[PDB]
Order: sequence, then C-alpha cells, then structure tokens
Amino acid sequence: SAKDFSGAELYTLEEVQYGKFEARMKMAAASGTVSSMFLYQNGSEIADGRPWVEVDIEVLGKNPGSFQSNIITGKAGAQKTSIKHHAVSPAADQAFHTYGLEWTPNYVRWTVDGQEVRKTEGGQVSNLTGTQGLRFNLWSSESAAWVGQFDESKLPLFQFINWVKVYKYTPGQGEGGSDFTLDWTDNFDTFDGSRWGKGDWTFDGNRVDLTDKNIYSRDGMLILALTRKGQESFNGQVPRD
Ligand SMILES: [Ca+2]
Ligand SMILES: [Cs+]
Repeated sequence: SAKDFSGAELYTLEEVQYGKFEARMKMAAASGTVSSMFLYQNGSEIADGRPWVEVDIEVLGKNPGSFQSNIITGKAGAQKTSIKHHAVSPAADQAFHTYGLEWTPNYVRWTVDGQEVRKTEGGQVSNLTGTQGLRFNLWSSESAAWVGQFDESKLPLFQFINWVKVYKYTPGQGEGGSDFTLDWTDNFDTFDGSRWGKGDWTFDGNRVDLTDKNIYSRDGMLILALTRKGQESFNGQVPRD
C-alpha cells in the first residue's frame, strides 16, 4: 500500500472451464516491465492444497518483439512449467495485435492475429482441472535479472485493450466446424464492473501496487497504466487501431 508506483490487474469476475479468449491490444514496453494475458484459477496460489492452474502469454518490456507461452500446473512448491518463446511482428508495443488462448480438455493453443504459434496436446493440459478466469496485468519486477534494469525515465506507460471476446467450448459447433461459439464481446466503451474486477494488491517482487485507479475506459479503449502514484490518468491521444 506504500510503493511509489502503481500498476494494473484486470480480471473477469467469473471463471469458466474451457473456451476461447481473444484480446485486441497494444502493449506497453520498457526495460523492467511485464504484462501478460492469462487464464488463471483463482486461489491456485494458496499453499493450502489445490493444484496450481494457469496459462500465460507474457511480454517482457525489455524485448517487445517477443513473448513467452507457459502452462503452470501442479501446486505451489512443485509446479510443472513449460516456457516457450515466440516472435511478434511488429513488436508488441508498436502495433495492435489479436492475442488468443484456447483451452479444451485435450489441448491448449496460442494464437496471434489468428495464426498459431503453439499448441500443446495432452500432458500438462490434463492437469488444467476446474475453472480459470481471464486476466491481464501490467507491472514492473524487482528481479532486474529477469526483466532488466528498471527504466524509470520511461514512465508513464500505457497498454491499450480495444476489445475482448470470450467463446464457449462447443466441440464441432461453431463456424467451419470449429470448437467454439462466441459468448460475449466487450468493446470497452465503459468499464463494466458487472463483468470485470480490478486488483488492489501487490507482492514481494513487485515494484508496484496494483490499484483500481490503473484501469479505465478512454475513447472506446480500456487503458492499463504503469505510472508513479497519482499520475495514473493518461494525457494525449489514444492510439488508433
Ligand atoms: Ca473498443
Ligand atoms: Cs517519459
């Protein structure tokens, strides 16, 4: 509650089991920063039992021309991971891109602008038990070894989310016999608190406090902000998509 910088974490109030998730966005990048789009079983992090369930897309500000895919299963203190690296062109902070995650009982699939960059079948996928919510966050890590020196002269930084679409898993049903049917679309003309929640917390390793001030709708785009506390409001024009 006392750090000098603020960041963001947006999360769907409801979690689901299987589905397709798409977010049209332009990311923020700078040495030290981290932003991800990820499926997440809330409570996975609580040492008291329960498996860890998570699927990530993560962009490290020091190299916006690339991102990592990952599946984390197991349980805190014995989690299995599968970090892979992928290229993005143009760099995630120079243009809008459609990032997609697909999760069925048999495979997890990652896509950018509707093109596949990874598909995992079986294995860890089998241990993605229960539900997961859809999350997006923007922060800075203290581990310079992982994210790079924290380039403070670069703040304020802003990520822009134009829209999100969430589809249900309907094996065979859906266009061209695909496995998903559109459930809902959020074009972000407003922050819909009946659908989304904003984090208000932090952790050891996070140079920033995630606060509800760092997420807000502006000109038809959702904005996630990384800035000095009190400086969360964007000035200037929203990038066009
Ligand atoms: Ca929009
Ligand atoms: Cs600046």
